[PDB]
Amino acid sequence: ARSAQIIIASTRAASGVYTDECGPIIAEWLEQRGFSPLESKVVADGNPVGEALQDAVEAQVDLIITSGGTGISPTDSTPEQTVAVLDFVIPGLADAIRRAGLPKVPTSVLSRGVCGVAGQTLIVNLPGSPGGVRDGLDVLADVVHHALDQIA
Amino acid sequence: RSAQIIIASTRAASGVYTDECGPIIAEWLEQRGFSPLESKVVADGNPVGEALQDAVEAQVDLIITSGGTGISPTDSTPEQTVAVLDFVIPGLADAIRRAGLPKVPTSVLSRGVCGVAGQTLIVNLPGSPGGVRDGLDVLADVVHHALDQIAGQDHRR
Amino acid sequence: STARSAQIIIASTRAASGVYTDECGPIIAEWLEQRGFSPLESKVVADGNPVGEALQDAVEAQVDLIITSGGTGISPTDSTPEQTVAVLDFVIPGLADAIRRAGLPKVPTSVLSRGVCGVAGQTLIVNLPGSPGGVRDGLDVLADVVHHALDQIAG
Repeated sequence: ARSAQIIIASTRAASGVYTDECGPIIAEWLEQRGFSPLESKVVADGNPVGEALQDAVEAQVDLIITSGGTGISPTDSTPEQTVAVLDFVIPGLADAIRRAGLPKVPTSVLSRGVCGVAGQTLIVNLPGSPGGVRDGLDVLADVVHHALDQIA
Repeated sequence: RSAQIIIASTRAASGVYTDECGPIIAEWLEQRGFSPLESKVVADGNPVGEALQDAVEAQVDLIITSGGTGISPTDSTPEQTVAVLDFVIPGLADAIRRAGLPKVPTSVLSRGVCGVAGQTLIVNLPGSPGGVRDGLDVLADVVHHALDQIAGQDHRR
Repeated sequence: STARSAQIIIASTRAASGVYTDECGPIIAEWLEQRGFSPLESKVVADGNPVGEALQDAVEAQVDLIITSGGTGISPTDSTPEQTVAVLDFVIPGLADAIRRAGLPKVPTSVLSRGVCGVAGQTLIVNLPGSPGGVRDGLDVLADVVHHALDQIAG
């Protein structure tokens, strides 16, 4: 069975007890699709995101899904942290995830999330909202199995 | 909010023709809570980058360029813009290109970027009046939100 | 008054052994003939450095258009995008995007293709997928823009 790691990228979330829906939404999607083992990290924006990515990549996790920190305000550094770890980017997948938020949420176009491969790990940046997360998972659902196989 | 319009066209800056895009952009800005500075019409290449740097250093909130985003030897607006940017916003440039479809297939050849430099938002638009209108229509729904975010005002989840 | 030349590069290591059934080359050749490209040349190279070698050669020769097929995925052997970006002066992201979108919605995995398009020297370079279907999808995207793109490159 394939392994997965969820990384909630949010200083706000990491500053207290996590009680938000996005982690569970993603974990439930993964769990119900038979990913195992399966774990969840909530980390602050900036270097802790890159640190968590590096940890999971060195551990050869099959799939990493991050949520949050993809926008254009000063604390949004998930794309930076992610690109720094990637071997290559998969632009069509990030574009598809953005497009899934249109026309309902015009500011979907401001998300700078990337997807890509690092080592033998697929990494997918999702947005921080439950709606954006669900939209992104629905995009991923039709390609994730094929993507993991092709990486292998 | 402040805005700077930059027309990138050696032929307009000469000027062998009168630019139509600048006034379109200016009216659009004025409808929407922007106070435009005097537009600049500059020749392609380094003058574009120099006008971008001047505006960023003067902390203009929004810069909109028009022209020089194609793939001819003198289309260097994307190169000049990227050189000034801190980061790009790919989804916005994409949406601006898609807005030209399916009516103008060569819209897909535009290499315009959008991004942030300092606390300034920079948007590359095409050099045609039609392309500018299509792009402004895209920008309309997101531009104030974007500027608020770049100013450091936000609500992280 | 001068016609545009086109080079077809099929990126497939297998086609060096008796894979022998490259269906895509002929499809692209026919499509190029139909759009006035001449002369035409086609070749198959293995994944990796030979692709870049083939790209570099045709760019130095001022070939007008290069279409590649294959090696644009996310497998460990898919290196066509890396090889291409190494030769490019700049990318044309809208074109690669349109080619990917042409595979939707019937082929969801189209979004995994990392092919690029761009200009090197005076040469337009277009990465297409390795499947006959993806090639046909990509060629349909090029059909109403490729000569316009070469017009612009030349001025």
